[PDB]
Amino acid sequence: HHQKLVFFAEDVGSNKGAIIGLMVGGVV
Amino acid sequence: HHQKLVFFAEDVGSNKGAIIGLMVGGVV
Amino acid sequence: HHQKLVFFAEDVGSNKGAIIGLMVGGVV
Amino acid sequence: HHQKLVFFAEDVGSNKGAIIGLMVGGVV
Amino acid sequence: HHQKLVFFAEDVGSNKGAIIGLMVGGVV
Amino acid sequence: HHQKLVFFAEDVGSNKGAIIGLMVGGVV
Amino acid sequence: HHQKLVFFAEDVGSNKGAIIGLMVGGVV
Amino acid sequence: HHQKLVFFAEDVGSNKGAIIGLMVGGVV
Amino acid sequence: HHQKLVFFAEDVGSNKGAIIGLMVGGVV
Amino acid sequence: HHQKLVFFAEDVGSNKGAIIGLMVGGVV
Amino acid sequence: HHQKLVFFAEDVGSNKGAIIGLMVGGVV
Amino acid sequence: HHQKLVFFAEDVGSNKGAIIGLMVGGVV
Repeated sequence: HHQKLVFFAEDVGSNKGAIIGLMVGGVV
Repeated sequence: HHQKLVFFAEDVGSNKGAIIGLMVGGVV
Repeated sequence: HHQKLVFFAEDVGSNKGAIIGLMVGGVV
Repeated sequence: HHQKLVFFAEDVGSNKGAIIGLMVGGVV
Repeated sequence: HHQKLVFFAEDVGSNKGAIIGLMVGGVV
Repeated sequence: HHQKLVFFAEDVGSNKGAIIGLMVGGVV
Repeated sequence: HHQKLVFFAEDVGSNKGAIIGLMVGGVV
Repeated sequence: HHQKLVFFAEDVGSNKGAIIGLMVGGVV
Repeated sequence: HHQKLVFFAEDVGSNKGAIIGLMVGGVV
Repeated sequence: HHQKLVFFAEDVGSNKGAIIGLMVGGVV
Repeated sequence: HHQKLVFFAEDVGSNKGAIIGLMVGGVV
Repeated sequence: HHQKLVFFAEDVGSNKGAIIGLMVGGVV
């Protein structure tokens, strides 16, 4: 009577990069 | 009576790149 | 009485690239 | 010689709700 | 010599709802 | 010498609802 | 010679809700 | 009494490229 | 010769809610 | 020759709520 | 009467990169 | 009557990189 269950989940809502807000520059 | 279940999920709603908001530049 | 179920899902609503908002430039 | 510039951006790549990965249940 | 510029952007690539991956249930 | 420019953009590539991947159920 | 610039950005890549990974239950 | 079920899903509502909002430039 | 610049940014990559990893329960 | 600059930023990458890792329960 | 269950979850809502708020520069 | 359960979770809401707030520079 063998029985095995496997439940796996990965990479949900993650950020290992860059979320930047505002960038501005130049003579004014 | 062998029995196996496997449930897997991956890459759901994730961002490892860049979400930028505003970019502006130049003489004014 | 062998039995196997496999459920898999991938790449749902994810962004590893760039969602940019506004880009502006040039002399004014 | 009046001059005004306004730059605004909002709601870019954001999640205040729920990104869920896997949901499973029931007798097995 | 009046001058006005206005730049606005909104709701770009955003999710305040639910991105779900897999849903499963029932007797097996 | 009056001058006005207005640039507006809205609702581009956004999801405040539900992107679901797989749904399964029932006796098996 | 009046001059005003205003740059604003808001809600970029944020989550004040719930990102859940795996949910499982039921008799097994 | 062999029995196998396989359920697979992929690439649903995802963006690994760029959703941009507004782009503007040039002398004004 | 009046001159004013204002730069503002808000709510970038923040979580005042709950990021949960795994949830499991039920008789086994 | 009046001149004023204002730079403001708020709520960047913060969590005043709960990031939980694993939750498990039930008879086994 | 063998029985095994395995539940795994990974990379949920994490940031090992850079969430920046405002960036500004240039002569003014 | 062998029985084994394994529950694992990893990388949930963590930041080993840099969350910066405001960056500004240049002659003014």
